[PDB]
Formats: sequence, C-alpha cells, structure tokens
Amino acid sequence: NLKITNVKTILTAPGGIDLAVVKIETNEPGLYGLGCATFTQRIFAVKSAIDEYMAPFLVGKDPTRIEDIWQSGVVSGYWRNGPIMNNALSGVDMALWDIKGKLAGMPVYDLLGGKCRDGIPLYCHTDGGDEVEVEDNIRARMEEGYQYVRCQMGMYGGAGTDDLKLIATQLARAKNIQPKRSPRSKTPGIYFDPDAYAKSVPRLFDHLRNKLGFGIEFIHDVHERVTPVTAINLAKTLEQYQLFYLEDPVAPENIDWLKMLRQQSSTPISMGELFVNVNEWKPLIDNRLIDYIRCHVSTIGGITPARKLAVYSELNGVRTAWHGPGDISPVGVCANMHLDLSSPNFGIQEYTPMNDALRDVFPGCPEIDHGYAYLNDKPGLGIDIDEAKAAKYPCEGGIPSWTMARTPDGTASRP
Amino acid sequence: NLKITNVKTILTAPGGIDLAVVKIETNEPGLYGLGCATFTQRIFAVKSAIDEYMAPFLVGKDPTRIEDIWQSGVVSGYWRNGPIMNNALSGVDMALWDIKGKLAGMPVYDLLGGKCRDGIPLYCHTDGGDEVEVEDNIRARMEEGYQYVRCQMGMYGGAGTDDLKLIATQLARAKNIQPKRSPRSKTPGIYFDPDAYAKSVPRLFDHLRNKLGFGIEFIHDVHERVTPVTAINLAKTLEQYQLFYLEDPVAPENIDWLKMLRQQSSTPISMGELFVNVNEWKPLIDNRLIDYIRCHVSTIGGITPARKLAVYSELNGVRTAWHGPGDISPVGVCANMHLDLSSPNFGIQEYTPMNDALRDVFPGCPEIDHGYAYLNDKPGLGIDIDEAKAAKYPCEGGIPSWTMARTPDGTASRP
Ligand SMILES: [Cl-]
Ligand SMILES: [Mg+2]
Ligand SMILES: [Mg+2]
Repeated sequence: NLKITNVKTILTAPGGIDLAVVKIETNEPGLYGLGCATFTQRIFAVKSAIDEYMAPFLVGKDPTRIEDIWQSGVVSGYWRNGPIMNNALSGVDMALWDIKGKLAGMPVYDLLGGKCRDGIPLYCHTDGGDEVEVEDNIRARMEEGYQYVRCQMGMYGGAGTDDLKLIATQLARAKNIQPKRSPRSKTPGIYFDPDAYAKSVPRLFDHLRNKLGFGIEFIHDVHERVTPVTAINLAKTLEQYQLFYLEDPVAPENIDWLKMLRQQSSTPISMGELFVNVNEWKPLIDNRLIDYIRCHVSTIGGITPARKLAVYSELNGVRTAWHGPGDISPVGVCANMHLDLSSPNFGIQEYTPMNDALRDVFPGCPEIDHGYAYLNDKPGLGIDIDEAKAAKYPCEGGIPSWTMARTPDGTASRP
Repeated sequence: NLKITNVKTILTAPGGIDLAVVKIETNEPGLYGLGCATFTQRIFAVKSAIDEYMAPFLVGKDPTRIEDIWQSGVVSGYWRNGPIMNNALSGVDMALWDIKGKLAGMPVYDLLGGKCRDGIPLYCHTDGGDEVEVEDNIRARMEEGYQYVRCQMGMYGGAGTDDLKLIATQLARAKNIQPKRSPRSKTPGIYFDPDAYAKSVPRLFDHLRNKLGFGIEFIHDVHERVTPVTAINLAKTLEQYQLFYLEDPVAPENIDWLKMLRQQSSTPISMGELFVNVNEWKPLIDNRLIDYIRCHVSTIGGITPARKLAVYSELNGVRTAWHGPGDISPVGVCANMHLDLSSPNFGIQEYTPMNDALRDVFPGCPEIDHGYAYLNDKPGLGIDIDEAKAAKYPCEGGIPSWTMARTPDGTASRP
C-alpha cells in the first residue's frame, strides 16, 4: 500500500543560477524521489504551482501509477500547455520515475529499455569577442576531449551578455561587428543588430574551418535573432561549413517558415528549447522540418512526455538533442542522460560544466571523461540532494535583463 | 512624465469563484487601471507571476506604450505561451488599456474604432437532469429576453457537477443516461460515459426543437468529452437541428481532426477557450476549420493579443465568441464587451449572470436588459473595484474536483 505522503520544492543556486527541485516522499521509510522543475526566470511561480497545487493533487496516491498521474495532473487545472504548469508537472514526474527505479533496483535508463550506447557524446559552449578568441577557446575544449562544440561570437545576435542570471558568466560583445546607428534617443535594452550578426556568421565559420579543419563538429545557435528569410539565407550560406546543426533559426511563433527553409537548404536544423505545446513540435516532426528536437525536458512536463517525443521523432527519423544549459538542475541533467542512453535516435547532449558546489549539493552527478558523459548505475536517476547544503545557496530571485533585446531602431525583439 | 508606480494583485471571490484582478497605479494622482488575470484554478501562481515578476518589470515605465510593454513583457522570462504567464500579462495589459481610455476621456471600445453595433447579444447557460428540465430552464431564460441559449443535459459529458469551484452551483447528473458498467474496483474520479453522452445529445435537441421551435438559437458544448470521430458523427447528426454552434468537439491536442470534420459536416463549430498558443488557433483560422473563436481573453494575454486574433479571424470570415464563464472578473467581462462592441466580426457573447456582491465590489458592471448587454460610456473599461469590499470575500484556494474525469474503465480523460 505505497502512497505519496509529502511533496516539497527546494530552491537552490549552487552554480549561481536559480534552480527548482521537487522532492516526493512516501510511506516507505527512506524511499523518495527527486525531479527537476527549473524554469529559472519564474522559479517563485513554479514553487507556488508545486506547493499550492501539485502537493494536494498528489498526497495519498500510489506513486507507481506514473502515466495516470501525468495524464490526470496535466488537466487538473483545466488550462494547460505552459512553461510554469509543465515544470511543476516535471518535478513530480521525474521524482516518480526516480521512485520507480529505486523500487526496481534499476537505473531509469534500464526501466526505459536499457543502454543503446556505451557513453553519451557531449557538446560544450565556446565564445569570444572575435574569431581568434573563439578559435582559442575551441582548442582548449578539444584538448579536454570535446569532439563537438557550439561556436558563438558575442553570445546571441553578437550582443554578448552582462547579465549573470543567464549563464553565471559575463561574455564579451562581438568586437568588430559594426551595428547600424540608432535613433537620437534610445529606450533601455540590450541592443543588437540582426543583419550585422547574420553577415558575421559565415566569416566566423570560414576562419574556423580554415584553422581547425572538418573533423571537429560545429553547432551554431541563431537563437531566434533574425527574420525568417535571413535565417534561410544563413542556412544556405552555412552549407559549405557542414555544421552538426544550425539551431533555432526561427521563433516558435514562426514555425511555418521552416517549410520554405527546408525546400532550399540542406544544413541540418534543430529547434525546440522554447517549446511547451504539442502543436509546436508535431507539425515540424511530421513534416521532417527539423533534424534534431531540442526541448527542455522539464518545460515539456518531464520524462513521461519527453519519451513520447523521442519515440515520435524516432519514427520520423528525427534525433534528440535535449536542452542542456546552466538553468537545469543536476537532476534534470541526469534525466536528459537517462533518456539519451535509452533512445535509439539520440543525437547529441549539450552540456554545461558544473562547479564544485553543484557536485556537493547534488551527489551522483554524471562522470565527464574526455567529451563523454558516463552515468552511474545507481537505482532511479542515480542522483541525490543534500538539503542542508542546498540551503547554503539561496536563490537570487529578481528578473533577468538579457531578455530585453532591442534592434537598432529600438524595437523589442524575441531574445 | 507619466510612470507606473505600483502593480498589485487583488484576489477576491464575490460570486463564489476565485478571481484575480491587477491594479496599476501611476504618478498622476487618482489615475489607475484595472485588468483581469483570472485563471481560477491557479490563482496563487498567477499572483506570484504578477507580484514577483510583473511588478519589478513595470515600475518606472511609461504606461502609454502598451504594445512595447506587451511585446517586451511576453518574452521577459524567455519561455512563454502558457496560461499562468498569459494571465499575468493580461492583468497588466487590460489595466494599461483602462489607463489609456481614462487619459483619452473615452471608453476602450472608442479607442479601438467605435461601436459596430447598438448592443451586445448574449447567450446564457441552461441545464437540467432531463429534456423537460432543460426545456423549462430555456423557457425561463426566454422570458427574461435571451434569444440564444446553451443547452446541456447534465453539464459536461452528462456527469453534472457537485464542485462549487466550477460555476458556484451544483448541477444534476443526467438522470436517464445509462453508463457502461465499470470494473469491480474504481479509482476515485468523476465518472462519465462518453458514448452514452454522445447518443443522448441528438435526442435532447429533437425534443427541444419540437417544443421550442427554430427561432431560438441553440449552442451545445461537447467540452472535449468524446473521441474525435464520435465528435464528427455528432456534428453530422446535429445538422438538422441548426445549432448556432457546436463547441469544443476536439481537445487542442487534437486540432488536426477538424480537417476531417469540416470535410463532412456543416454544423457551425466553435473552438478555443483552452487556447494559449498561436500554433493552436492559427492553423484553425487559416484553414477555416472553425466559425467562431472562443478564447478566454486573459488566458491569451489580454486586449492587445485578443484584438490581433479578432482581426486575423475577421480576414478569414471567422467570428468572435469570447469565453464568458463564472471564472472571469467583471473587469474581464468588460474587456470582452469592449472588444465585442468594436469588432466587425463579433459573433456572440457568452454571459454568466452576476450576483449583488459582484455588482457591489465592482461598480460599473454592464447593464443587462432583455438579452443584450449595454456598456456604460465611462472612460477606459468603465469599471472599478472597491478594495475594502473585495477584502470581505477572500478566495477559497485549493484545487478543483471536477477536472478528475474518468471513463467507465477508469481512464483519466480530458475534462
Ligand atoms: Cl504557464
Ligand atoms: Mg539554444
Ligand atoms: Mg466551453
């Protein structure tokens, strides 16, 4: 007669980025589950969604009924399909998977069908103010054993970032990108020039291919920064550089434009870190408009819907590339990886390296060894949280600044 | 030098249903705006989204720049397109429209282009345990001057409701619908039989058209309760009864099925009270798969996005029917109606009659006279809130019961 007894939210920032973790307790002594609910920009609203709504929904129920709980949970507020709602559901769903693995004495990847590969290949982020600094940073990552890298010159749209809420790191604006002149007064924002950015990208990859060759795999993230036809043209101009993928050429609001892109370009495309709705990803995958699906697993509602998405992708020849930024807890990192190891159609795993504090707060972080991640074989997600240590890193709260992105004339843009 | 000085949430339940209202104060003495943020099932998370995120985003800004504030606010948390996020934005957006009207000395409908009609026709809800009870209820509403009515026998799926969080009224289960026998043990939920429900609807309308004739307009709400092909067959069998519309024959997750429905049936269709994402409504409107769009204005982000939706619908010959349940504040009722008065493609206004406490807490409620609503000509939304009186009706909070809908075998179903 196993029952959920308690559900709680833990808010912690050991890597300098606000995280939300759900812990689900049961009436079996010592048996609990952990899940990721990290929507970093709205952590307090996520906490409210869990504590005020998911907790009374769950206490008393048999945690082994993961699918029933997910299906009933998703419709429990009637309205649904949003990032706050989905993250609250995810924390619950991953915790239940964690509990199921612990009961079975099996890692989640074994519950899901077992290992389809011997390690998880990773990509990491490289940046710089000019092409030489990017090149230097790639060399350093290659020395560490990375065989795949994302290359940005000036973060997103060439703008860099001063906002530590984004990745806990300041990144330089592109040094030599010359923006258009703005009007005589400016509304506050982080200014960028989408056209100057777009033209800089082929020049960057020309330099990088010249210096580093074609063995190393390259990723570039457009991050919805340009008009769709500009993104199409960029995809075409980048064909010669043979990117592993070109990421987020359009906003989710503009997914129809991928119909045109895919008639003209053979540069591999990834989309979807922003997706929260089946009506965003289903038309893309059904029509083969992408080669990699990029969802943030917690933001689509956890392991249960991510595995459905992985299967839907697999049957259409689309591969997975789950979102792996700084704004994901080590629990969510483990969840991505259990999916990765058990999916036939795994593509790549984006990885943001952790500091000592994250490894200390979350015992059981995956082993990173020469560009591959190696999950432990402990039951469930193989991850724990030290609640006392978590409390040493309280969340900063507040609002980000980087999301106020303005084009030269002052237009508020999708960031 | 006009600036926003304070943004706050008011939670009140004068009609027995939890409401969320946003009040935006400015540095001009006595000038403020009110907006609806009512997502009733998640009011505390909406409150968190406003108080922790919208408030610091807005203080100091010029409230006259409604579009800039909307466009920048919607992407401020990066992830977007969800019911909690959108309601927080709506509260702000409607309050800014209210402020703009007050500054202009004109109602919002006048800022939007003026009256397109002389009054707003309404439909109200009628229910009953059997056909004769529904008939009697319709007669009573026709005597009050309603010329359009929604007709349900047992609320949604024939199940009725005992949950006061839904519409603050207990409604009888359909008396004569015989469900399939369930398994020998049952998981808790509100049980219904989709097939017994579906067969009962044509029988209801056969009775109602015989007794009441064809002058009176009838609406029926399927409320996502049946399989898509069952919905298609229902639409076909109801053609002879000439419904004003058949509402929500499919879930948002199943919108593709409307392609098949519209090849076979000429029953008018409405969809969309559940919509939160452009990728849900845009394919429907682009392909003329519905005749009326049903969005809950606050849940799509306020007046700014609702006006865009109304225009997009107008150009495709689709008409508006904004959601008008019990779970919308009188501020939201006013916002619906200002859109209604100024839209060339207005279709109908669903209306849930208010009690004395709602009228007392919210001075300026629209005048209801013989089946039409008559907005006052006061500036902005023409509505106010008495905060001291609102405080006499604290919110109940908690989670609803009705959203746990199960079919005879125990399957958790979209409610
Ligand atoms: Cl949301
Ligand atoms: Mg990205
Ligand atoms: Mg409805």
